[PDB]
Amino acid sequence: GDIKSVLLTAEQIQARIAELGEQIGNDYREATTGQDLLLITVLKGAVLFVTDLARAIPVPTQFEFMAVSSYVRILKDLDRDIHGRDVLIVEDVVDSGLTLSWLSRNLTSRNPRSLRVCTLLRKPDAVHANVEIAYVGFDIPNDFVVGYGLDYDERYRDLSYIGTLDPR
Amino acid sequence: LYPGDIKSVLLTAEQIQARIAELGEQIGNDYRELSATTGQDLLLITVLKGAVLFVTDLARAIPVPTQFEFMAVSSYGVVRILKDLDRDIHGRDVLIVEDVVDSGLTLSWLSRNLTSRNPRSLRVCTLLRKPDAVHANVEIAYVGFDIPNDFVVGYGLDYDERYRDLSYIGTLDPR
Amino acid sequence: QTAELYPGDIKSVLLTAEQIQARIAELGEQIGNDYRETTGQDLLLITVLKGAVLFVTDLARAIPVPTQFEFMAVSSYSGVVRILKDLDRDIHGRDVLIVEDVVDSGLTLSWLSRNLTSRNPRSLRVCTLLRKPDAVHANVEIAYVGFDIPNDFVVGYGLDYDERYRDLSYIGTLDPRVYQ
Amino acid sequence: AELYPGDIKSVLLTAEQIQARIAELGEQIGNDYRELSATTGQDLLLITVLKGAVLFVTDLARAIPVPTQFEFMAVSSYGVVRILKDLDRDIHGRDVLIVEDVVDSGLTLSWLSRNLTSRNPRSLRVCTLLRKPDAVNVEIAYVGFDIPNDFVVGYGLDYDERYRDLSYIGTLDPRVYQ
Ligand SMILES: Nc1nc2c(ncn2C[C@@H](COCCP(=O)(O)O)OCCP(=O)(O)O)c(=O)[nH]1
Ligand SMILES: Nc1nc2c(ncn2C[C@@H](COCCP(=O)(O)O)OCCP(=O)(O)O)c(=O)[nH]1
Ligand SMILES: Nc1nc2c(ncn2C[C@H](COCCP(=O)(O)O)OCCP(=O)(O)O)c(=O)[nH]1
Ligand SMILES: Nc1nc2c(ncn2C[C@H](COCCP(=O)(O)O)OCCP(=O)(O)O)c(=O)[nH]1
Ligand SMILES: [Mg+2]
Ligand SMILES: [Mg+2]
Ligand SMILES: [Mg+2]
Ligand SMILES: [Mg+2]
Ligand SMILES: [Mg+2]
Repeated sequence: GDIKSVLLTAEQIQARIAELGEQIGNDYREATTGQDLLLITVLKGAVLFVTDLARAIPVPTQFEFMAVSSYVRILKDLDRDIHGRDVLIVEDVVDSGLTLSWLSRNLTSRNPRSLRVCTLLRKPDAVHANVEIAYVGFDIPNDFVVGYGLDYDERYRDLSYIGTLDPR
Repeated sequence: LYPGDIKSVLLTAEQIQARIAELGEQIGNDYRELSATTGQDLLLITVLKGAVLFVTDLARAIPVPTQFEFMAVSSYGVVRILKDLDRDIHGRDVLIVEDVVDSGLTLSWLSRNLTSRNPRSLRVCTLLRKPDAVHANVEIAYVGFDIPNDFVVGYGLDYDERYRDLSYIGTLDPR
Repeated sequence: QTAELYPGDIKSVLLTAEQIQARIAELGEQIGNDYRETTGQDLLLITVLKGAVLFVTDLARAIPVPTQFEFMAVSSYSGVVRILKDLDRDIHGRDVLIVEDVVDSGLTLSWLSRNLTSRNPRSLRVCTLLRKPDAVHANVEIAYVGFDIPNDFVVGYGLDYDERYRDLSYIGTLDPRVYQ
Repeated sequence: AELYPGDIKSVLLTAEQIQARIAELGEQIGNDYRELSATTGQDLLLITVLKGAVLFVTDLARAIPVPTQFEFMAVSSYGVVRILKDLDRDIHGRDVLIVEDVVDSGLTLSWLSRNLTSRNPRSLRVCTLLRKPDAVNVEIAYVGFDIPNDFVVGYGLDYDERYRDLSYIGTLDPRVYQ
């Protein structure tokens, strides 16, 4: 056991995503454009979240993945052009907002019809900064959490729940 | 969700989740005390992006520590790598996670590509297996379902990049 | 047989090998003088695969100041394109020169110039070997132009048709019967 | 003039030594693939890994008196190689010539040769500009120069991504490594 405590249980998470699904599914239930809602996720923290979210949204949703390295270095771009598409960014953790800031700028330059953000977790300097997120799963404290996509050196991702890693 | 598009339902969400829980248990037993011996978690390798739905559910269903590795590919058995693995799988216990194995051509390339990286072991787990896979030559240790030779959609599987978000798997009607 | 690589495929030679290497030598001197300057970091040459590869090699050797190589790979989804291979390094605060083979519509250069400026380099200029008359419709300014050529489709010295004729030392108009 | 004044301690291979060797290699390669180009109907394929052999492949291709096509690969290390950019087309049944710049331990070539042969090309040979003593695993058909195990720069070869634009190959002044 390397988990200090369980922050968000698997039952809580699945219950919240079901709520997010309908909230999203009714902001996007009209179709008019003839094109499905596009979910864009950066590998690979929100992979667990986007697979559950897409199944929880009661409207047709399509998948788009991105792989980005650091020196803002694109290691795998979008498969198709998102021009005139309704795009929903699916993140796992928004803390400083730097990651979201870069991604949103990059996607907006591709000229989408709309662009909104859906993160599973939001830390407490993301609330002080008053970032603009359309959909927030949970408001968590500023402690390093793992599980449900989140990781520490590529581990604990397979956890059905979200717990806090013990500061050794 | 897709009115009139799905002709007949092949596999309900309930049945899919039940089989994966069974697969997870079986895989967990075979790789029991592998993290205690080697000191490294079981490595799940998945090709984007049809089996992403399946690998997320499977990883949670396996009672041993597992990690994720993704590959983005394209076609010219002839496969172009758009995004390679992030790490070196040398000496790692590797499980290939596929969505559907039909001709086995996709699998025969991936098996060869990964075995050239010299992993400690390499096995395959596919959710769906079609009858033509019997003519393939890559051994599959874990099979979710044996289905007939019909085009199915849902749970990751698609047709013109649609129906992926479906919670179940079903056949398609002339669309 | 003959010494000709593609007999009967070239309608007319637009530019010869020596004429090409002579202009590049001139461009090198011109570029070298502009970037003779003060920051410690070398001039950065950025070209997309794989038409201006032949050109950037000779150009970098023709420029009398230190030059570094950067390569990008892209693939159309017209003016919109995906990145198959990004820069290996961050060009922030770097003096960057876009090395292109042919500028016609300008759609290629327009996206690249806009993309490279979002990385915020110290300076960003464009050098193309060839320029067609349709390039005047674009809005991205070009500092160095080796040759202004007609609208006709040309090959050689990197330029291709179905991945052929790239290895030619000269540039010529492809015979119409090849692409018809 | 000198692009890097006071950085090169000595010249190993002058620009004309290199270009002269390339002409010899081009003629030699051209005659080996003389008759097996008009039979298949497809040109000779040059495959090169970025970025060290870019200068060498552009000069070599123009030195080969038969039609030659280009293919570039971008890689990274984690013998063990990560592909950043793969080949543009399928090389099944093609006549492939691997164009390298330097073969030392032979690990890089060992991976590439294995990777390309899995794509089932008709023929697969190797041409490197430079070869080091510890390259005595995978057969090399064409070698430009046999050089000592010292660290050299120029003509594609770099140190911290510099000195690639040199027309010659030489050794570096010890103060550069500071
Ligand atoms: N696992 C985990 N990762 C965390 C956490 N906080 C930030 N990160 C890093 C970052 C996500 O890191 C995932 C990158 P991967 O490990 O390569 O998939 O989230 C910061 C959001 P910000 O840019 O708006 O500040 C955390 O609590 N748990
Ligand atoms: N949606 C769907 N896709 C199918 C099916 N059969 C093969 N594929 C193609 C493929 C799975 O679908 C991948 C679609 P992509 O991710 O958009 O490229 O599996 C081929 C296995 P093989 O190489 O052994 O023949 C099917 O029944 N439904
Ligand atoms: N070989 C050849 N190619 C030409 C020509 N005109 C435009 N191109 C397309 C030229 C290269 O098109 C093929 C891409 P690659 O094979 O990777 O060089 O880029 C178009 C520039 P823009 O988007 O500003 O119009 C031509 O005359 N000959
Ligand atoms: N500058 C320089 N680089 C050298 C030298 N030897 C190997 N290299 C690196 C050479 C190429 O390394 C990649 C660097 P780059 O080609 O600049 O992207 O590896 C081949 C060695 P092996 O065949 O044993 O795998 C050398 O003497 N000088
Ligand atoms: Mg993330
Ligand atoms: Mg598959
Ligand atoms: Mg170009
Ligand atoms: Mg090399
Ligand atoms: Mg190097």
